[PDB]
Amino acid sequence: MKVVLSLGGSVLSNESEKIREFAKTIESVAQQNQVFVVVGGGKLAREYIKSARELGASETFCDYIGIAATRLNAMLLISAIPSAAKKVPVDFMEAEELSKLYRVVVMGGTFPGHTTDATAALLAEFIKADVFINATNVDGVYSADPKSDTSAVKYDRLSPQQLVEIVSRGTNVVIDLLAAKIIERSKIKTYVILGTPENIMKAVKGEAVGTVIA
Amino acid sequence: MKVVLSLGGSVLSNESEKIREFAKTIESVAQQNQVFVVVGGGKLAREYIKSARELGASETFCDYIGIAATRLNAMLLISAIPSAAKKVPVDFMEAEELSKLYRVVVMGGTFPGHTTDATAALLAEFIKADVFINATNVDGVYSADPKSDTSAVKYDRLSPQQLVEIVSRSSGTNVVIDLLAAKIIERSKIKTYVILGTPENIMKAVKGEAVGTVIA
Amino acid sequence: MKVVLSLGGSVLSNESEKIREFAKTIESVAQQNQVFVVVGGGKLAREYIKSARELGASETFCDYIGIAATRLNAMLLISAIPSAAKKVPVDFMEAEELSKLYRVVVMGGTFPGHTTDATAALLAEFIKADVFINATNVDGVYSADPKSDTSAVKYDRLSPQQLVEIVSRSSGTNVVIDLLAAKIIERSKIKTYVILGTPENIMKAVKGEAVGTVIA
Amino acid sequence: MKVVLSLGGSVLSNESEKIREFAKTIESVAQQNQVFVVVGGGKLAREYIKSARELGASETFCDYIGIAATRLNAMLLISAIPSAAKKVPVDFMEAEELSKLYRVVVMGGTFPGHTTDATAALLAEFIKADVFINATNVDGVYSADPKSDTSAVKYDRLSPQQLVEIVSRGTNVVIDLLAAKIIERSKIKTYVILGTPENIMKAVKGEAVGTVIA
Repeated sequence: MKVVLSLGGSVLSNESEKIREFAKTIESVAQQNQVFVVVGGGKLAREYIKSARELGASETFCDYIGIAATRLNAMLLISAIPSAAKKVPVDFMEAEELSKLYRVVVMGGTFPGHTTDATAALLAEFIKADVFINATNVDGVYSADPKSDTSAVKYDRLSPQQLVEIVSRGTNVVIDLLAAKIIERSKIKTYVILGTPENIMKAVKGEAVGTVIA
Repeated sequence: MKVVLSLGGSVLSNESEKIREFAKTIESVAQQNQVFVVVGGGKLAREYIKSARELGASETFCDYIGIAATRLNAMLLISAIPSAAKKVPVDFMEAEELSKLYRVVVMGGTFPGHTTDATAALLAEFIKADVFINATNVDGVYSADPKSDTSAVKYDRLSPQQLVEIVSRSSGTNVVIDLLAAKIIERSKIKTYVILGTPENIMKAVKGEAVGTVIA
Repeated sequence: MKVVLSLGGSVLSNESEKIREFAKTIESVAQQNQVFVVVGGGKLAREYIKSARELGASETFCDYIGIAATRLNAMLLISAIPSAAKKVPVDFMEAEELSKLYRVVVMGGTFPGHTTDATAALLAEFIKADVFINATNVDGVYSADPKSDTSAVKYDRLSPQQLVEIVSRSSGTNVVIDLLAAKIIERSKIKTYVILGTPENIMKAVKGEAVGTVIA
Repeated sequence: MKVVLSLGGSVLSNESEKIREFAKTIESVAQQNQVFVVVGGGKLAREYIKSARELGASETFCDYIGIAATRLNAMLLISAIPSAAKKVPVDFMEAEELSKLYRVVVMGGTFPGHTTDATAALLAEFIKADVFINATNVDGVYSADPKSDTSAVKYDRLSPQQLVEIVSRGTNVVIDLLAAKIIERSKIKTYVILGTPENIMKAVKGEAVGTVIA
């Protein structure tokens, strides 16, 4: 009922119809429940940090650029969902404050550090979330020897401790180590899924999608 | 084992890391098998045709610019995969010729007409492909109309004839696959996939699993 | 000596080297003088507003996204110039406050309304600027209508009142400078330039020379 | 009367109205005379080579990508000019062949090597051009201590030999050394100018713009 959804980089980079698709799902879940959405920087952030590093930015300043970019993507998503707070919170208190007036709150990053997965895990904990749904571009958590290679299946369920070990332990991560550690501390039922309207809906409805962690 | 992969527009528009991610998958599949890749115009083509129309191009000339663009994207992808033919074929005979010396061939468009899905369907048929993997930005083929709800969903498998019917009635999330592509798939009787184009799904589709919409 | 520079949309959309080229010029001007820079939304804003409108945003909310975008471009530019305030000011008081600690201040938009030219004209007036340099993608202010021939040309100098008249009649290559910008320039009586935004021209305009259209 | 025009990188990167502006001028010059146009890679080439290097391309392959990109920009320009050969020549013979049927020929690069200025200088020589107009983003050739800095004026005229010395001897070049050497050999009246419809027209009409070299 208290959902933290995490939309990573790649997972909806500025395509009008796909964004409409995601928002519609989020709106649906919001009719029944209380949704927090953390968007990531996507192409936008990657691009700009790249360019900003190229121009000789401090890592801290890069960090700011990144957050900015997340906030922008977040704005874009908010356009699409009418029940969302039109304000992009800049911290969790703000995010929770807004949760008292709105069924959907949508934020980018906060602290200039580790990102999105970790950020949303922190948020889930902070607000005592019912379910942390981490919508990524892969289907779940995958074996030692992961990736898009041949020696690979996902784990349909996992313990926190298992997940920690698995990421303790290119290209994209996914789930961050600190995110996992945070999930272990928080004892919050997590999903790691292929981020599509259907799967998100399924995860909300407490079913077998991707990798359940509890 | 003979794979035709289709990477459409949107599906990797010039992001260094994402391209590295796609190449690495294609290279993996190429270690075991024989891969053809057909890239589309993406932002680049859309952008350039848009501008070219704005300046008063003939549709035929827009067509050329489009192919141009596809070929450029294709070159970009080839940088990333070391086992690819450094030539971008300009026709299927070339594409097949190159397939005899390389495990990966990557091409843009050919005939100035219907595109990418159809082009790659044609290529599959031409070379008698084992599997046509159509990596799009949606998850599979979708239901009646369609529009976003729970009772609207993808079809986990389909017959060619079914798929034809599905994209024979519209004129609309089913903006992918093309009608002529589907017709071509029906004629060719080649096992097709319609999937969300990610390295994982592509790998899964190669390994003959449940992804998106399987068509056979 | 107090320079307001205006970099509009198009004028440096995220190309690493071109940005390095602009920064280096701004840093040069900053060695001797006091520089304010107002960047615009470019592709980024156009793109995002386009998408945001498509999704059914209020115009006010589009406005915010636009400002957002400008601010992001501005951040990008700041990476490039080491003598700039690492904060992007969100209003002119901030912008002037920061001008007391830094030789270069770089800002996006402020009020959700008319943009960049007007914004920078306002800023010039606010801080009593010595020179407002409006670096656009055209060469100066242009003649009757206008349309491309030899007898249609730029005006090498102008009075404020003249400029007002020139952009008081249209409703169209004179899509730059804004009407309110011109009105503001007239009120402020601040020496303005309207130029093709290149490092050379900017440097020339700073050094008080014949570039584009001088307005005084 | 036989004009080689050189449009570099930056000088018209895909803006519909500015491209219309350039084409209109080129069309005008073509009413009276015989125009060759060499376009460069601009953002497009820079971007793609960047990405292609990033992905581990050979320098030769980069070279091809670059030419491709030039050819594309060239296509775009041709749309805008009706009296142009709809074919983008891939070599000078082709380029001259087409000159026999068309008043405007527009090409990208040819040999995978030094570029645009040099390419167009070569072309001018090859076809015995009347005037090589090199439309750049700076106003002319500038002093020892050039660039957008304070110790700088342009040279309103120059000898070939002078120009060679000057570039013998960031950021953008401009005029290439080999281009200058080629201009010296060819003894072809050259212009180095700020690439705008007006200046191009002026240069064609044999007037004082930028840096004349003869």
